[PDB]
Amino acid sequence: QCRLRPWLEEQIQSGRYPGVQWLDQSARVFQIPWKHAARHGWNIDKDATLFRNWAIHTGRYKPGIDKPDPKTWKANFRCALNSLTDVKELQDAFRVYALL
DNA sequence: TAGAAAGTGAAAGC
DNA sequence: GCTTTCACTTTCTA
Repeated sequence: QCRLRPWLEEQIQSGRYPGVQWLDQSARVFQIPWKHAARHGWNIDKDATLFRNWAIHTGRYKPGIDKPDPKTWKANFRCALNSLTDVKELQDAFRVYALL
């Protein structure tokens, strides 16, 4: 309910993170936007929200008290996601995963 | 074109 | 149940 997989599965379905969405509802496949922060269009508030929320959710980021750290948010999220043994990255700017 | 700023997996950490 | 660190590897933009 508050672990990465149920939390992510929930974030996906919310449809509030633009770009985060299902590609197959029944094999449990979804994509996460993965824009490079060094890119021209990139901006903290539209490309790092999902990563940021994961930090808020796990207490790693407290808004107002901490200085933003999207690099860390991105890397923390990617290592927590990769640590899950019941999620797979389909190595086919996005990343595509399957909930097993 | 280039180095700085991102980004990365994997082992070590709590 | 993931987070941090580490020793490198990438993506940029101009």
